Parts: sequence; structure tokens; C-alpha cells
Amino acid sequence: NDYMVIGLARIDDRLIHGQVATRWTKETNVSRIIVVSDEVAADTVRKTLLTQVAPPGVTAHVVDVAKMIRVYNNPKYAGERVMLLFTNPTDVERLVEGGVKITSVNVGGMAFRQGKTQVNNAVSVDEKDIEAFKKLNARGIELEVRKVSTDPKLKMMDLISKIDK
Repeated sequence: NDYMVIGLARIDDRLIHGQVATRWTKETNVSRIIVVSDEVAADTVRKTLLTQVAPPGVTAHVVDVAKMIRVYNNPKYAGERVMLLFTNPTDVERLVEGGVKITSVNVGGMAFRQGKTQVNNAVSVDEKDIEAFKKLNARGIELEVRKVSTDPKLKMMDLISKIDK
């Protein structure tokens, strides 16, 4: 707990897109952004582009779930405010199981796909994504769905309760 401070946890299969990362970085007062994804970490070309387009004064990093747990286990970032970028809530539950502390998770956006159910204008969930959200809620973790901080916040459970029931 007296280690890194999670300023915010945003889920988005697009990582950085539009001014979403720019606006959220200034509002979240974040000077560091870490991306957790094994598929992206295996793409050296995408990593170069994300690192070369990192907002001014903001550093973007790319690590895998196993390495992210070790970076957090280093008090070198104690107090430091870092934003976590995920592509699926499954990777969030894995960090929690490793003893990572998360008080709330924010759903930024999820590319829709066949076989999935649309819960929001750009948020899709599969039976696997829903299962991860229910476990986080069972742990007392808050789940909020919102595209921009200027948009009304909706509860992930409420959206899934009107679909799943």
C-alpha cells in the first residue's frame, strides 16, 4: 500500500485514442502511463509508435502482466501516480490476485464484436468480461462505465443487470 499509487485504471482495447488520453492525463494529474498487454508487448512496431507519440511531459511504458506486478512491487515508484491501461478486465483480476490493490475500475471503451452484447455506445462484454466484472464487485471494488469524465457515470452492474438477469 505504501508503494505506487494507482491514479486511475482505464480499460480500452485502443490504449491511446483521440484526446481521451490527453484530457484524462491532465485531469488525472498523471505524468506516467503503463500499458499492460502481452499481445502489444510482443509488437515492437506498435510499441515504437506509442512511445514516439507519448504526450509531452508524459511517459508511456509497455509491460506484460507478469512484469507489471514486479514494477508495482518496487517502492521506486512509491507515491508516484501511474495510470493503468488494460484491454480486457481479465488482466485486471490477474493483477488483483497478485496482491495489487484496486479500489475502482473505469471502462473507457471496448471494440464491439459478434457474439458479444452491446452494453453501451462503444462498450461490449462477453460472458468472460462479465464474469471478471462480477468478481471485482464481489470484492467491494467499484465498476463505473464512462467514455469521457464529462459524460454521466453509469454503473457496470446496472448495465449488465438490465441485460443479464
